Amino acid sequence: MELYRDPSQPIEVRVRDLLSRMTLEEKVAQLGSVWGYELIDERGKFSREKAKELLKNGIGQITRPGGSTNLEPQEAAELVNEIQRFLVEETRLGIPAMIHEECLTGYMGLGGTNFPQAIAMASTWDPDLIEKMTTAVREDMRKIGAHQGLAPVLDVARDPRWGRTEETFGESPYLVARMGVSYVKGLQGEDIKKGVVATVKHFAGYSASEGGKNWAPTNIPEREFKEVFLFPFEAAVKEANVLSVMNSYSEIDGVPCAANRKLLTDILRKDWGFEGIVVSDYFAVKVLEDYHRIARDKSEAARLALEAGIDVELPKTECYQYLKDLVEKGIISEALIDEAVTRVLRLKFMLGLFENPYVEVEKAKIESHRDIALEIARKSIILLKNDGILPLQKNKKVALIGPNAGEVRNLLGDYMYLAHSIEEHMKSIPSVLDAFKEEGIEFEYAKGCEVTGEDRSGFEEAIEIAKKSDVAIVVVGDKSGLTLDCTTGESRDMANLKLPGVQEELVLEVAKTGKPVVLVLITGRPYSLKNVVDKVNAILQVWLPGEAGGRAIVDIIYGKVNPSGKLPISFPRSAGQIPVFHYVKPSGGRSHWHGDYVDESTKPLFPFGHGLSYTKFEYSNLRIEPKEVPPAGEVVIKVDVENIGDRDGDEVVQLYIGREFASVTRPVKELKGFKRVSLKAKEKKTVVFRLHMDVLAYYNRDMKLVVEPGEFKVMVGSSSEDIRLTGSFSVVGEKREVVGMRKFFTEACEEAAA
Amino acid sequence: MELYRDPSQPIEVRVRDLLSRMTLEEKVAQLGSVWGYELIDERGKFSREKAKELLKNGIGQITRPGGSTNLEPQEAAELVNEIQRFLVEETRLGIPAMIHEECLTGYMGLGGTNFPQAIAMASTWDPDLIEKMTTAVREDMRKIGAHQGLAPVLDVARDPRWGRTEETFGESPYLVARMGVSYVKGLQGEDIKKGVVATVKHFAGYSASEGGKNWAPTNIPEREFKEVFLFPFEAAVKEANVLSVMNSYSEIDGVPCAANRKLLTDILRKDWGFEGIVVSDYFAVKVLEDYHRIARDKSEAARLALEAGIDVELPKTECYQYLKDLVEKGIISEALIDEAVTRVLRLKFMLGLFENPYVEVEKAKIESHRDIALEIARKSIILLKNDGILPLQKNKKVALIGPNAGEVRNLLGDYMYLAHIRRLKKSIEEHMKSIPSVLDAFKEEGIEFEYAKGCEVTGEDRSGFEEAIEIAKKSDVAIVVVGDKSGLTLDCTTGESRDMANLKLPGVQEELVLEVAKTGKPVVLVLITGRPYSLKNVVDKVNAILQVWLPGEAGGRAIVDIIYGKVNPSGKLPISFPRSAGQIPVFHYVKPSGGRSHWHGDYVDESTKPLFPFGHGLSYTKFEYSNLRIEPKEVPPAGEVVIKVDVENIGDRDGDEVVQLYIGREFASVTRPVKELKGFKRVSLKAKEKKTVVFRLHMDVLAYYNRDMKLVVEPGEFKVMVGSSSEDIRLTGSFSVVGEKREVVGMRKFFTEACEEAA
Repeated sequence: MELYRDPSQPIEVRVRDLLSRMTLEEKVAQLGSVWGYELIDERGKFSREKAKELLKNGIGQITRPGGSTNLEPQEAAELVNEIQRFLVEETRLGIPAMIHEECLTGYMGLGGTNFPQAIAMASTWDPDLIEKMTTAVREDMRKIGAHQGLAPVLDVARDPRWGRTEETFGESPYLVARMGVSYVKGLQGEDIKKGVVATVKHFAGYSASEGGKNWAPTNIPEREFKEVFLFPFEAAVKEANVLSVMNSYSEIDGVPCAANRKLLTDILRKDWGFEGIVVSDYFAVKVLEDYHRIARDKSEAARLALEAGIDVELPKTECYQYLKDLVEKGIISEALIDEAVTRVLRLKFMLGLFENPYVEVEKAKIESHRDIALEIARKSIILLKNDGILPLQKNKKVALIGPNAGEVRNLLGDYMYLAHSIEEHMKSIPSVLDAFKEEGIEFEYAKGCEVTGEDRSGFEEAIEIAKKSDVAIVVVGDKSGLTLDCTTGESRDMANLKLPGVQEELVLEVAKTGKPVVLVLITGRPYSLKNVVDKVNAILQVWLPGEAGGRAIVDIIYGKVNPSGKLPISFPRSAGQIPVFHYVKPSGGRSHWHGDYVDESTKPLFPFGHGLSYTKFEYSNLRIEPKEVPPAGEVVIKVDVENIGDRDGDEVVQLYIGREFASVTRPVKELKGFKRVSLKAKEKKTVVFRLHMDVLAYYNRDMKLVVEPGEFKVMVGSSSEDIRLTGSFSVVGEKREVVGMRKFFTEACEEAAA
Repeated sequence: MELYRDPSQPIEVRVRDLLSRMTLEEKVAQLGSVWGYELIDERGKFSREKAKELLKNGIGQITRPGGSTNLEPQEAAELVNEIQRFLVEETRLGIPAMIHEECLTGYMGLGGTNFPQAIAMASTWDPDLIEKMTTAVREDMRKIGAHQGLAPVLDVARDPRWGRTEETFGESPYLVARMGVSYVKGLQGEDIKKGVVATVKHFAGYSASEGGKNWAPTNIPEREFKEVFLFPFEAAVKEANVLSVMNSYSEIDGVPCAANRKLLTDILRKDWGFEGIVVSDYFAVKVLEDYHRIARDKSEAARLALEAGIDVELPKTECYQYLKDLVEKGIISEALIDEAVTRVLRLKFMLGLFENPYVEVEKAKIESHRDIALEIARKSIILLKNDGILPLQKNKKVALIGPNAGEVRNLLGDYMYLAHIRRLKKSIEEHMKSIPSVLDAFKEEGIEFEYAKGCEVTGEDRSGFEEAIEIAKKSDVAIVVVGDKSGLTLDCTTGESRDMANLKLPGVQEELVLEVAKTGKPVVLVLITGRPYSLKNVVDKVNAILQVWLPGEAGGRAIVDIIYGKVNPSGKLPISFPRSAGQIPVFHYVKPSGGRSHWHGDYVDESTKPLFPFGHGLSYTKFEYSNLRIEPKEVPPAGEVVIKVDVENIGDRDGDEVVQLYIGREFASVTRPVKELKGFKRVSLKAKEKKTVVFRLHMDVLAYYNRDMKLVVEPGEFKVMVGSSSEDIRLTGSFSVVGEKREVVGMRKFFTEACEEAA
């Protein structure tokens, strides 16, 4: 028994033994991939004939054996078992494949639950719930033989033009990092042999493209890059031990991320100690030639990507096959191949693949997680505005109007399988209309208009039913996806941030009837609401929700659920205001010296952290101890919060920290902690934040990470603008350079109030 | 005779001698300033009583003795002579002051010509004409005893929301640098004793604020910062020997420019060898405390600014007085003071101020340069669109409509004296009366027209629309003149502090254009503006469009000359015109991944292309390009290529064409612009005349920063594109650089040499 086959030997010994036995061809095959669909016949069964060509020298990964084949879970598991058997039994060394799938919003294939989008996950401000979600995704994926999920997205989004906004956790490095670490922890085990490799993406800066345009340059200076864009990735690497990273398609200031050794190696591996695999975004290696025009041919693209630190070329081997020729012609050293192969093999051994690469098909049926999806949807919906009309009385006659009220497709996000037997599977998802029926509401429905186009012919019918109702509920927003008819999603960037089509005019026409209007936004991004805000009575933001969307919206409208979502991204008044974010410097978020633009406020229409409730929360009794702390000390901040209203509800208590008179300019306020707290009517609790000085560190003039003596402002409240209590503490002592491992997060919890 | 007083000694000897004799208080006074208005009585005469307090220890600079006092030229000269006499005769060491004024668009004071705005200057693509202009400004300034002008602005503008767009030379580092060097050369001349110190500003990045908002952070990464923002300053420092630099009010990535030694010293003085003075933007030192919140008090602000490399605090001593206490308390070393004082004294000696600090008041009358202003205005106006209606026949009845057709005030830019400054109220009104209106230009041309204001520049009032529609209905053609009021106050729509988020024409001007168009009459739209506006809703509804960047006193005549074809328009856009705000930024020199959304190309709701591209401008004639030659076809990495094209005026009218050279590069070690402006030549062509345009392009001009941040020329192919705009490319070809990668070290060429030969 060769050492590499022996499970009693340490992983490093198995790796070295395997590597020593491999040919150059075999090594290079471990750095590539093949699509699931390329390995099946027309009946969706594994094809040995195709495998003999594509897998004869082994393979790094199979791309989306469920997601790209439209197979049901048991049939996907059977395909995966057969691929694995061919590798284990019909190749010289018997190295098994790693399988990856998309899974941002749940496993992206037939049979998987469609959870609400990432931006909705962030809107819950509930990291534990997100960990529970990915723990369930982990089980789904392992059932079908998948080992790696391409999620989560840790890009920090402050540009709502960008069509991938919906896939992020919003604008706050702190919130994005906190949600990201929980997301990763749920997917990955403690022991990865029993979990799923998480893939943080897109490293790094991809959400800050020129003009919000997909793949356009992301030109970010160093301090901002470290504190805003890299921070969530750093936390995922160091605190959550994430095992995969995927690169950004964009260039930073002249260098494409896929060709950048300073980013993918010097920061990620050298500075941070990342030990897992870097996988390319799909075709990211090839487009070094085709799009960026910095590689003359496929073999130069391969060289740049391998040197940069990309281990596996996805979704199919294209350039990496030429790594063989580059070694044979003495252009690159085989040692650099060996380094990448080591990282791939290490992970395959840790996943348990050499001991057992198969799954039990009989157990491969994926269970529904509608319960988890519905809890996220209920906690994610945000009440942006309410003059008092909500919650509605069940006896009011409703005119239900708009394209998103009637079309189940438009509840789905860009990486939800049914968006991208299709029609048949779609039929299974509850509509908004269905939720109104089951609630027993008396209503009529008029579509009003389409999501896109200029056709106003449906307006008359919508106006007519509004005139005969007590209240109009107007449901507008996006179709999310990858094609030209979609208004949001990857590749669907929106310059002007107006609701698509004539939906805004539809809202205004309905409002002109003088009936009360509840505006329901089912969207992937913030839209400019400047022209409608004062014309409607209430506004609900529903980030593209699960299969669970309809029920949650209706539950909230009628007050069976008290809304508790808070914005994880600022809502701009208009596109020309971009960007707006809560953590501006003293000179940011304003024009000097008149404050405002000529034609526009510099304040967002709704700020970060905003979200209303059907009850009222009263904050009191701020304590901050001790008042003076040394530069690696800890401060304990306590506030009492009481539900003083008549309905039970959750409040998201938010901690902002401000600093002046540092050696560099600092945010007037930035989010540094938060806690979702449940409060029954008249219940009072204490929220405790334990804030280590490590969490407040920032980069100084010399690019060192420091804590400087001085005063920090503490602001606790219900949004970044609705601050309820303020105080301060001092750091006392000599400037400290923060070296090596440090804390990233405030620890937040609840105690009984006095 | 002390050495410092002796003109036979070298300046370095005089400086060292003077420095050795000064007290700490005297040294610190040379690093400060005093407003002109603080030194006068009620009648605008020099006040000894005030001087005894403010000037007793001498002073670095007097801020705007003309611009801040509302004095006429001769009276300003007299004030300056008295200030100088007090310093020379009544202070211990007799050190004279340096006087500065604003002068972007000409000396900013009573009596000075108001030249068209910087963005209009750039639109001429005529560097020689701008040099002629500043040579005239030089004479004006020296006549009143001013030694330094706070200009030019070398900020590269790609964000039209920003209210100071009008003060820039546009989006192109190359064009900005080329105009900047000519500007500086004209103001300074060869011997500064006979010239005026130019002040390049605002160093650096100030035009790229977050959201286009004045003073907001300018977060620019290193390669882009070097190739885009620093490049024009580098050329001004090294090729034009500029003698002053002013800092930016903004922070770059956490560090305010006024507190940034790596910028104001390490780049500017160490890397580039700048030897002149750094002056603060006004109050830039104090607001390190008040605005950026990185200095705890005025003495800490002073320390940060002096350490960064600011030599003179403007516009008045406020923080720099505490440098005395900082030395006495042993917080900073007097040697650091001496270093800044040396720079100031050196320049005072070079300006000849120790030999003769006075001017002849009898000769201080400033002459009008209307002739030069009118030549700039005629070359700067851009024909954006013309279906054939222009030029008009003089026999057509004209409906002249719009707020900018009737209001002389709205022709003026933010740093033109009669706008900037707004007893004084009465004087401004009087002086305003002198400037020809657009209405006046139509009268003097003898056109038959009626005028209706139509609407105001700001507000929602549509009362005037009926009158305007009615005169349009009874006319042959409607000429609708809309746009900005430029200035510093809330009623202004553009200018410093007046940033515009959504790029819609101010007020209801857009609706006025659309209402006029609905009459079915032919419409000529005239934009008198400081920035690109979104024309997406009007472009297809009007027959012709003229962009008139705020033209100052010559605007009326130039507009009418162009409308009637007495002048053939020849201006070209120096900045892209976006379709809408949400498209920002759009610029011609995007990387292969820039200026598009992958993979559908466009936004969902909008093209990714600008409405009008960089370099765009139409003519009343047609130009035909032929016979591109590129020699040699292979060049070593410090070699030189010669590019020739023939251009023939094939139409019926004489006209100037601006021939533009774009260079593209792929397969470098970093991504490069698909095309970028690297040369240009305004060429005059009579009808049926043909000439050859020659570009001599040294490889130095093409250098860029590689992965390791070294300036290089790499072997490979460069694409040559010659045309009439950045989109209207007429001829393309290429050449190769052959040999080993070259690191471009030390001095290098910045500019293509362009000229004409006989075809």
